[PDB]
Amino acid sequence: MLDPNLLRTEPDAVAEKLARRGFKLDVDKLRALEERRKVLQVQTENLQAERNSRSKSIGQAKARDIEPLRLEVNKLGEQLDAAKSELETLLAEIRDIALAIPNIPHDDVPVGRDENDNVEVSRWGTPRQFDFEVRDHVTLGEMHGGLDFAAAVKLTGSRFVVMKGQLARLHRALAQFMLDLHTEQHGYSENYVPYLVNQDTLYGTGQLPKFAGDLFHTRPLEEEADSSNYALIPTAEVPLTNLVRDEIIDEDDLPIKMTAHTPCFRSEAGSYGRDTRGLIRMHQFDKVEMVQIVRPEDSMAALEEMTGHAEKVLQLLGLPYRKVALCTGDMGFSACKTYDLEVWVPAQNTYREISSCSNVWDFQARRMQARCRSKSDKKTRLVHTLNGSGLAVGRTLVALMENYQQADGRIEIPEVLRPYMRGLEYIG
Amino acid sequence: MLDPNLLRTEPDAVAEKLARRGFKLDVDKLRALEERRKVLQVQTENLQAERNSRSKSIGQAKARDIEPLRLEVNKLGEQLDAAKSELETLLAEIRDIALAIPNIPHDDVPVGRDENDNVEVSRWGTPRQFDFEVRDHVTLGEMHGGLDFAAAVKLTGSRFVVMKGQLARLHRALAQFMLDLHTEQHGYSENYVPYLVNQDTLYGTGQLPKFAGDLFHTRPLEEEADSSNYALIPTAEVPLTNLVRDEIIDEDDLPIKMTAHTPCFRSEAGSYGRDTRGLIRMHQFDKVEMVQIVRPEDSMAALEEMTGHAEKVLQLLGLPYRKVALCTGDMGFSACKTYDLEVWVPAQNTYREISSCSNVWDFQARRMQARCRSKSDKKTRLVHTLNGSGLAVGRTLVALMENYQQADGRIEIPEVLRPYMRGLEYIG
Ligand SMILES: N[C@@H](CO)C(=O)NS(=O)(=O)OC[C@H]1O[C@@H](n2ccc(=O)[nH]c2=O)[C@H](O)[C@@H]1O
Ligand SMILES: N[C@@H](CO)C(=O)NS(=O)(=O)OC[C@H]1O[C@@H](n2ccc(=O)[nH]c2=O)[C@H](O)[C@@H]1O
Ligand SMILES: [Ca+2]
Ligand SMILES: [Ca+2]
Ligand SMILES: [Ca+2]
Ligand SMILES: [Ca+2]
Ligand SMILES: [Ca+2]
Ligand SMILES: [Ca+2]
Repeated sequence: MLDPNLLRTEPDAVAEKLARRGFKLDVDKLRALEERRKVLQVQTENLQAERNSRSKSIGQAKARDIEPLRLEVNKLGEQLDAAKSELETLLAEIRDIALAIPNIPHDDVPVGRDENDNVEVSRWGTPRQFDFEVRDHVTLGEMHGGLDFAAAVKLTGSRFVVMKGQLARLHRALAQFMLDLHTEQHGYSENYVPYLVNQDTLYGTGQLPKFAGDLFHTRPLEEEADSSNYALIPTAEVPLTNLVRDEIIDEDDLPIKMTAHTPCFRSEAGSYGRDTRGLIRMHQFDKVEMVQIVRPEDSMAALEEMTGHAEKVLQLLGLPYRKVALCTGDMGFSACKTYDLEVWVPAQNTYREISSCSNVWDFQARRMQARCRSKSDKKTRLVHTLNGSGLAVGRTLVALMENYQQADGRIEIPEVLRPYMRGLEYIG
Repeated sequence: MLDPNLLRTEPDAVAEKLARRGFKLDVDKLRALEERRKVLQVQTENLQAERNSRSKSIGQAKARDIEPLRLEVNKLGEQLDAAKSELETLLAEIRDIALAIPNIPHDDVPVGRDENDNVEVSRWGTPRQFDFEVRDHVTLGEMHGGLDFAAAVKLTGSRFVVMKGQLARLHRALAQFMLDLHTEQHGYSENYVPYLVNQDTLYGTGQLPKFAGDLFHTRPLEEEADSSNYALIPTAEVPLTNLVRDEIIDEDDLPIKMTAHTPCFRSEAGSYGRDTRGLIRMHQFDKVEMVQIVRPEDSMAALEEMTGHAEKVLQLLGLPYRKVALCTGDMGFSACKTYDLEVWVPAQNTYREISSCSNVWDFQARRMQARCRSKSDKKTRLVHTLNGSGLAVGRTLVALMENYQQADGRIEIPEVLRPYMRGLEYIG
């Protein structure tokens, strides 16, 4: 959610910044709705005052006929309820516009139309030269009998996988290593979170109202018919960021650094034809998430810190990658600034996204009413939120299998993972 | 699913065994439906033969007027379709009865009406005598700030939890230890499975048709409108057992021993008032599952082996427990024989179920069409399936926290878990 006072004092300036994302702000409709709102608001508050006054006239006349007065109060009560209902409809209409507005891109963000306009910031490692024909992770998984897409189609449907044996163990070892790295070395606190969340949570991090169709929704439970309209989490960012919803945090307690390993459930729109085979785009994928809750003046430094934390995973695993600054046209809804880490994928002869690290500024904090305060301060302010993959576990497995494959199809276990695999050097 | 030939040759004998579970088999309705079925089946097959014959008469007369013949064939085609539809309705009616029938209890199972009739088989360990007032895991979790039910109500709703910090780490350490024990010592193969499954899978393990209301169901996806009616898994038993659906396994490849660590999603009926506070009964809980696919003559020995595997977790963790043989009236739908392991819960002054180990016999194998064959054999036979918790992770955490609590509220880390906690002796 953008600052509503900033959508009042500077609507054309806000529209200019948003146009860089390729978003057209309906400034004229917002202005016409706001003008009709001020009219209904005065009319409504005048009715609230006179109803309040007429009811007080009854209560005091009861001590000293209360029938002509009780009739008037009920007529006014009906008029106020109608005016309040008419007002609420207009407020819901303003909300539909306001809550579909993406975040204002920060001045640090390069201007661009799409991903082909993204700026490379750095590159680490050298992609391996092979002495044989590179096999993809799908072929390698079939050779080991460890990645089974057919068994998952039978169990569920498309865009699911069954991992069996040592390759399943390796996937677990990756998540164990990532969580240990962030909690032991990077100052993050571990969390076990719910994988089903409510509407409030989804509005809080921006999945609602605009991206309902990208989620798996659950039907309400018989015993909880009016309080169980849930959706599966598309990322641990959703439950983790919402832990500070409706909180006033003492500034001394900031930064709040949280991590979680969860499955992620998505039904991303128009992906039909893009990455048809393999683990890159799945309905269910594991991800180790890093979330930061910080003071407004520390969010830019926190973005560099958190990106470095994701980079460390790739570096320790010896996976070559490139760090990319996303342009205005390729950023996610909530982000004001994003870096994507793209890992070398040998069978694809390119770098593929494995992490997205964002500074959300106060956009989610505004929706969640998440604020901070120094103990002295007469006023509170909205916190800044940040999130980043450290990393997407299935995509790490893709990268690991392909970069560490041997001529016979054996998978060399990266050195840092060997303590997580009982010192095993190779799978196969 | 029970053997349909056994529901024909011995319906009163099957009814007698089922009455011990407190299930009344409608033998009279099953007989009346079966008699009407034989009538419609003869009528239908006679129509299939004559339609087939009349169509062949056209094709051969076309070489040597095909209009009076094509008219007759279309009239017969309409009659056959009607008869086939009438027959299918009766088959669906027989299925509704047949698929709601629980498994026949094995003769080893003691006769009883409910859980108060269950027989204790063994007891291991001595419940700890405390020098202070025992705190429950909910109080201990609040003291450590590690178990937060309020944050989960805010994120989702009731019967969810947020675990924070060292207690979240401990929960992860429990699952890591259980998986390592079963894959390293007990001969199980690790699996990463889907947490969303289809109708076929749910019918395969017996959740459908009778227990639909105990599941979280997802609404179909826009891009997969006719093939995405899924439900969240209530146990890894559902995807794991279904991996052998429509398979003929070479008997030399048996036993197939699989393990998986997954969240489990349930909305169990009439639980309102039972275990209102804490981790014992949750909508989302982690569980390390053991599944065995075996030859029909080895399932009874496999049940003892698998129960011993679950017992080993409790023994290594130094958690006192009791092993209980469930009576006919307390067994789950699919089971023919079950042992429950009940762990000592100090704040409750009793043993609480932490594992349920069952021999399913051929009940799921029949629904899944999962069979085995010796390479010589002219005939295949249905495999036997077994499943057992090793263990329910949240309930292990309840037991661990309560049995290992110190006077100040610190949690002593069990010796076997310390390598999983970087040698940490105590939390706090
Ligand atoms: N909370 C933030 C940061 O993690 C977030 O979710 N951003 S993201 O870019 O949508 O997703 C975070 C990461 O998840 C992976 N991913 C995505 C889709 C898919 O089908 N499979 C994947 O493995 C991608 O590598 C991506 O960089
Ligand atoms: N597949 C088989 C064997 O694991 C099965 O699911 N059996 S069971 O008894 O339904 O569930 C297996 C185990 O799951 C735990 N449980 C159950 C309900 C709940 O709300 N929370 C829990 O922790 C119980 O301790 C139980 O022994
Ligand atoms: Ca501090
Ligand atoms: Ca992106
Ligand atoms: Ca974001
Ligand atoms: Ca063998
Ligand atoms: Ca039971
Ligand atoms: Ca069972």
